[PDB]
Amino acid sequence: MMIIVGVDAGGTKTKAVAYDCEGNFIGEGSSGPGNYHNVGLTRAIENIKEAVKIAAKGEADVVGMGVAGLDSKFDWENFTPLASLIAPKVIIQHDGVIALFAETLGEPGVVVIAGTGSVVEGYNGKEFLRVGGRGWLLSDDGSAYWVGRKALRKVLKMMDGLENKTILYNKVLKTINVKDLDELVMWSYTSSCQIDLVASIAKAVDEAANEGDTVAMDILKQGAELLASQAVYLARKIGTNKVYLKGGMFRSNIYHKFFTLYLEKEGIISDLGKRSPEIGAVILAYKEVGCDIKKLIS
Amino acid sequence: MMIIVGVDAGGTKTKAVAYDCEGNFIGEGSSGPGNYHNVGLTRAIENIKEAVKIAAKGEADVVGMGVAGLDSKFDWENFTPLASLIAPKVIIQHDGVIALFAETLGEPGVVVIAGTGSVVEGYNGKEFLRVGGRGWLLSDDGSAYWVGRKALRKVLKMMDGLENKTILYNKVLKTINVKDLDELVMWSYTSSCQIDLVASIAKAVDEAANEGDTVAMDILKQGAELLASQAVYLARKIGTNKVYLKGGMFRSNIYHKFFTLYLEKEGIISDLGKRSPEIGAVILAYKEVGCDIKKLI
Repeated sequence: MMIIVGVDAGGTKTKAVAYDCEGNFIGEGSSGPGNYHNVGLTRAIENIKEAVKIAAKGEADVVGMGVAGLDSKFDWENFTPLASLIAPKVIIQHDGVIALFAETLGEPGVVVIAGTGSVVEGYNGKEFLRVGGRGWLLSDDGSAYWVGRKALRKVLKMMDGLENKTILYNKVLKTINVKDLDELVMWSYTSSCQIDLVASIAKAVDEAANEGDTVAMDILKQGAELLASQAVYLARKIGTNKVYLKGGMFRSNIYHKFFTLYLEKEGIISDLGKRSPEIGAVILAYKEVGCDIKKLIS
Repeated sequence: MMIIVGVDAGGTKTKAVAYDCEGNFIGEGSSGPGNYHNVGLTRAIENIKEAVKIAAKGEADVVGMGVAGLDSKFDWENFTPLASLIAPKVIIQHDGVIALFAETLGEPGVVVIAGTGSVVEGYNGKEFLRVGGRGWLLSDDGSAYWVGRKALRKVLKMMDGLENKTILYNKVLKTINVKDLDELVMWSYTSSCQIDLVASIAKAVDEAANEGDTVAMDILKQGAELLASQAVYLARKIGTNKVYLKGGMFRSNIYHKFFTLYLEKEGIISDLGKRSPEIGAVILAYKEVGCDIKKLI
C-alpha cells in the first residue's frame, strides 16, 4: 500500500512515524538533529532520511516534515532541493506548522510555541503566516531566553544597589552557580552567547514568582503579554477566535495565567492542545495526497 | 627630573602622554589594544609598555594607567602583577576613572560614559564607585549597543506588520546592509554576537529621530532615562550635584536632551567631556607622587 511518514525534524532530535493511507500505524523511528544550523546541511538531511527509513522500515511513498531552522528564504533554498529527494512526494513546512496541524487537523488556526525561543504560526486555508520566531537578538519575546535575560539584568541592578534584592536574586545565582557580582561578570565572559544557558534561568524566575516575588511575577506577566499581543494579531489576521499554546514556558503557572488573561480580554479562547508534532506532519501529508484524516484521528 | 606617563589602555588602541613633574609635555605614543580580553594578557602588557616607551622616549619613572576590561576582581588579579613591571611606580585604575579625573582633576565627582557600552563611574575622595558597565548582556543601559538592539527589534516587528514602518526602518537596514526580512535573518546568523556592529545602529536611530521619527525618539528617551537614573543614584550617593557626560551617545542631540532633562528634574547639573582620558591618567599619577596638578592643567 502507500507508506506515509510524518517527521518532526528538530534542533535536538528527529522523530518520525509511519502510517498507510487508511490510518494504520506502520512504525516509528528517531535520529539526530534535523536543524541544519546545528549539524550542517548534509548531516541534517542524513538524520531525517534515517528516521524516515526506520519508521517506514524501508522506502516511503510520501513524507510530510516539520523542520526547525528554516527561518529565511535562504534556508529553504538550501534545504528543499536535498530534502525533496527523500521520497517521491515530500511536503516541507516549519516545525511550528506541524505542531499547529496536530491540533487543527489541517484546518485554519493559530499556535503559539514558547520555549527557548518563541513564535506564532498560523494557517488561513490558503497559506501559512508567521510573526516573531526570528532568533534571540531580533525577536523571541516572552521566550525562556527573553525571561532569563530580563532576570539577569534585574539581578545586576540589585547587585549595584539600585533595587532591593528579592527572592529572584538568590534563585538566579543558585541556578548558574555564581555567588556574587565578580563571578557573574566572569560568567558573562563565557556564557553571553550561549542561548541555552540564559534560557535555563527562566526556571529560576518561575520559582521566584511562585514564591511571591513581585519582580519575577512582573517579568513573566510582561513577557506573556508581549507574546500574547502577537498571538491576538495573527489570530485576527487569520480570522480565528482560538489559539493553541505549546512550549515549556506554558508549564509556568504564572506565565500561562497572564498569557490566557490577555487572550480572554480580547475574546480569544486558548487550548494547550493534545497531540504530537509528528502526527501533525502525517496530517500535513494526508491533506496533500488526499488520505482521510478521520481514519487517522478519532 | 621625573618622567610621568599617563596611559589610556583601550579596546582598540593604547594612547600615552609623558610629562615631567612640572607640567611640561615630553612626548606622546600609541600602540595596540590594552584590553587583555581583546589581545591576550601578554600582548596587552607589551602594547602598554610600547606606548609608554615611545611617549617617554625611554624608561618612565611613574606610570598612571586607565585600563579597559578590568570589570571583575578576577581581571585585576590577572592584570596588576604584570602591569606593575612597566615602571618603578605604577598606578592602575579603570578606564572610566581616568576619564573622570580628566574632568575633576583628581577631586570627587561622577562621570557617565555612554558609547558602545555604558557606565557611571564615581570617586568620593577615598573610594572609587561604579554602577552598570558590566557588558552588553547584563547591563549597559542606554549604550549604543542597547539602542541598536531596540532598533533591530522594532524593525522586525515592522516587517511582521505589527506596526507601520517609519524612517527608522530604512536607516537601520542601510547601516547593516540588508534589504528585507530574509536578509536580516541571515545577517543575525553571523552577526548576533558582534557587539560593535549592533552598536553602529545607534547612529541610524539618531538620524531617524532628528528627521521626526517618534519611534526612534522613544528609544533614545528610554535608554537615556534608564542610564540617567543610575547617574543620579551615584551622584546622590557620592554627594555631588554635577555629573560629566562622555561617549558617542551624547553626540545624539535628542538623547542628550532627554538625558539632561532627566538630570535637571533631579537637581543635577551636567558638563560634556573637556579633556582626554590620558591626561586624566597623568593627573592620577600626579596625585599619587605629589606633583602639582596646577602646573599641568
